[PDB]
Amino acid sequence: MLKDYHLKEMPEMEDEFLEYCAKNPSYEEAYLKFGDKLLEYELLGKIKRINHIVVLAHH
Repeated sequence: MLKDYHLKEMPEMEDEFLEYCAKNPSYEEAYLKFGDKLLEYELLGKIKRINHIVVLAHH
């Protein structure tokens, strides 16, 4: 609609992470860029890691 500037709200972005995880190679970059987001989602069951890199776990 209107022209927005630099002003943006940052509540908690997480679907950004969840679609970035489709870049399975270098899962380490998707961890370290975000932070503890990859750790918790791995322990949860949105993603998993077991092989060498991350796999998606759409349940």
